[PDB]
Amino acid sequence: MEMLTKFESRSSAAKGVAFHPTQPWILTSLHNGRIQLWDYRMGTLLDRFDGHDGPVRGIAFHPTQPLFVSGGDDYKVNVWNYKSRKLLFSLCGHMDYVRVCTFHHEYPWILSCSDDQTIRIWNWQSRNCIAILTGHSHYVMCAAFHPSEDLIVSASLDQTVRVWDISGLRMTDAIVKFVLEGHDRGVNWCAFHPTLPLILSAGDDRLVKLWRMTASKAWEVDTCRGHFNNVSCCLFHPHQELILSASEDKTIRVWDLNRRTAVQTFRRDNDRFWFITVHPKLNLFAAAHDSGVMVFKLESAWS
Repeated sequence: MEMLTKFESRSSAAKGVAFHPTQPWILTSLHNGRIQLWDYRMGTLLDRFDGHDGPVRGIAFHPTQPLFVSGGDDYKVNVWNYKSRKLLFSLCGHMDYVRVCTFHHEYPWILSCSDDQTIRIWNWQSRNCIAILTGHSHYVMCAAFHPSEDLIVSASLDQTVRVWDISGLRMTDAIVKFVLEGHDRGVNWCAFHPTLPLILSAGDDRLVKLWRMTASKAWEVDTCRGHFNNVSCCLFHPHQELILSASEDKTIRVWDLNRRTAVQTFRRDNDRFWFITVHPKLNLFAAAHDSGVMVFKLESAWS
């Protein structure tokens, strides 16, 4: 495959990137504590947001509201209105670095996870913490809402990937359903497939593991082997049978979803990769690395 780069930013190390679902924008959250809002079709910096001290690793748009949420090493989860350009409020409660923060697609909820070993669910309408998910015995490096079920998946340096049942909170509020074992070192990332009952996880063991799950059970399907340093991030290609991973070995790797064989490796000479994301509708990906952010299309070779 080939990488068609549509936009690159040169900046302090990027930790997070978020695609706007309808506008041609990305938010970037940087090691220096700043959040950039870019138009990647025009190549223009639309806005800058100062609300954190230290790196900002969590960043996400609300799918419909004029909001985005940021999470920082200063423990704060900040909710912003990007139309009025105001910091609406800070959700305090986490006692260590925040690694991820996202909005739910239906309920007025924010999800965050932290080095303090907890996942927190907040109601951004009431500004209250409505659930604290405990059980992990080390940093929770990632957590994600399921796109169609009342489930959360989380990844921790305790070497486990947890799938939680949050049906109770939707109506005990949260109960661990699966404690997935298999990674031999800490797990840095976890992801759901947008329509298939699959889970991706990636960790310091250099492995990207593919899991499948039913309502009653789960199993490891296979492992993508090849990265030669910590894997920072992984995701499903939404519109193709492909897996993508990003690693401190300075590569983004594309893998066959059906066979978990290597399809294509992209390298950067000097930049470790910290994060990758995909647009919910378009063949559009973003990667965050030591020197900034890149937005690109993934195309078949000599297309």
